[PDB]
Parts: sequence; C-alpha cells; structure tokens
Amino acid sequence: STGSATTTPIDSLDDAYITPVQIGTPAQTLNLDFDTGSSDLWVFSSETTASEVDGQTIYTPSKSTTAKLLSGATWSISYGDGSSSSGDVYTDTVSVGGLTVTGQAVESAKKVSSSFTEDSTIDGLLGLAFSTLNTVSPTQQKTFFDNAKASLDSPVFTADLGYHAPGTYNFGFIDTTAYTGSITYTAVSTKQGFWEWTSTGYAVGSGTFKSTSIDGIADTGTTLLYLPATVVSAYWAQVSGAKSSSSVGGYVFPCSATLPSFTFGVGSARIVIPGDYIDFGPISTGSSSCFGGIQSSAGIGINIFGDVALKAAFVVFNGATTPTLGFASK
Ligand SMILES: C[C@H](NC(=O)CCC(=O)c1cccs1)c1cccnc1
Repeated sequence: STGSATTTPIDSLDDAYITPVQIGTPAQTLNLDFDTGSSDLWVFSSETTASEVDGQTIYTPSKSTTAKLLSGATWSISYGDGSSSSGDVYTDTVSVGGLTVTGQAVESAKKVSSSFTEDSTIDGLLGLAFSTLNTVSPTQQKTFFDNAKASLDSPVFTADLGYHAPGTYNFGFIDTTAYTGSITYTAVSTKQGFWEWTSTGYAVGSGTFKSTSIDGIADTGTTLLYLPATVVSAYWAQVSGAKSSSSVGGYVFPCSATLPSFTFGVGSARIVIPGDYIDFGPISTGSSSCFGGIQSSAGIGINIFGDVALKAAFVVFNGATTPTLGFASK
C-alpha cells in the first residue's frame, strides 16, 4: 500500500505545516502537525478542557463506531519549546492520504498548554519519530508509520515541504519526479529515538565549504534550523546589523537586509537553503527588526534540522531494518 497527502503552511511565514488526517468511522478529518521529532499521535477532542479549545476541530470518539477506549492508558508529553499536553487513549481507524491503519492509538487530550490553545489551525500532532519515544503508559504505543510499515510497498515515508507553498508527505514510495539529481543517503542513530544524523559541514552564501561534523535531528515539527553557536555566528556575521538579542530570544536582523544562502552537507552532497527561507519577518507587527531562521542550539542540547532546512530538500525517512535518511535537491 501507499499514501500521499498534501501538507500546507499554517501561515505566511511557514511557522508549521498541517496535513489532513481521517480518524474514526464515519471519518472525522483533523489537520495534524506531522512531527518527525516526536512519537505521539494526539488530538484536540471532546474531552479537552473547554477553556483550552479555541477554534480547533475536535475528535469525538463517542461518534466513531470503531473507537475503543484503551483501558487504563494515559499519556503526557512535553516538547522542547515548553509546550505540553496530556490525556487518555482510544484506538481507532486512521487514514492519511489513502493509507489506512486500523487500531491506531489516538491520544485524546484532556489538557493542552497555552500555545496549543492559541493556535487554532493545529488540531493535534502526528508523531513520526521512533516508537521508543511514545509516552503512553503503562503500555507504550506505536506510531502511525510503525503500524503501517509492514503493509507499505517500501518501508519509507518522504517529506517534501514547500516554501510559502503546499508540499507533500508520501508513505510507501519515493516519487522520482519530486526531486532533481540523486538522493544521498546518510546513517541514522536511533539511540535517542530521533532521526539523528551527522551533517558533513556548511557554507554561508558563496563562501567556502567548512568540513565539520554536525550531529542533529531531522525534525519536521520544529520550525527553524538550530545549529552550534559557532556556525550560527558565522552566518549572521555576513548580515549587516544582525545581532543576537537576549530580549527577543535569538538573532534578529534588519528587515531591509538581503539574506545570504546557507548550505549544509549530506555526505559529499550539498543542500542549499536560499536566503529568503531564513526570513521569519518582523519580531512584532510593524517592526523593522526581523527574526532569523537560523538560531543557536546552545540552550537546547541538540542540533535540529527543522523546517527551514528540510523544506530546501526532498527528504527520505527510510524505515528499513537499519534506518537511514536521504536528501535530494529539488
Ligand atoms: C518546537 C518543538 N520542537 C521540539 O520539541 C524539538 C525537540 C527538542 O527541542 C528536544 C529534543 C531533545 C532535547 S530538546 C515542538 C513543539 C511541539 C511539537 N513538536 C515539536
């Protein structure tokens, strides 16, 4: 089997991407944030504290003839940005782009933190990291991909995120029309439960490539590119007036600037992130200070190849017995 679904930016800055997902019988369609950095499929629901719901579409398990309470199961997750959610668990039928998994754990939120409430466009998360990170207790549950994998034509999914435009998540096949040149594959460590890999280096604009190993995660659920402070300083040094602002919480730059590109290495191959991809717009409405799309990972503890990086590539998440990651230009 295969599936193919369009993923759409939630706003004009590509702050995140949402993908429609069918849950239950009859189908209830929710727009979920596909997140290769976590492993819980959780949704706003009829059980979510009323004051914490503000415009989201909810899953109502009592209206699904295929929903079953997973008795005694609870979940609770906290992400790197300090956001969180928790609740109980149902199993139900879940379909993405024509690919159906029966008995998928659908984690129903009883509580969500303020940033989730405040984002009316995201109805939940669909985790695509390794199932070892799943938070359901006392019986850990599998991700949608982990459940689908054996049925797929090939045990892979691909992320093809757009810049200020829709893109595609495919399951079970590689669309050879969706990228240019060849796909370069690189090793993955699953030891921390992430799609963790090692970039071979970077360049800023038309500058020379610096060969250096940068270990990080391929994370569709993080907006920006978070890299070591040395690398980030080398980038922003090429932008007149750019500076790290403790009050704003990262590098800002004059909105009048033309940003240089940023290149990262995948083996001997190179992925080029155009300068425009690194502009996240005014820090507040009407400001001439703009927020940067490349930020230091120093406070985080891991480097993160988030959407800013991934959207410059066609990315293969290869779930073979020994997982790997593939990157192509597009
Ligand atoms: C934006 C956030 N990203 C992460 O949590 C990346 C992961 C991260 O920071 C860390 C991993 C290990 C130590 S720190 C997010 C929010 C909501 C849903 N998904 C992701």
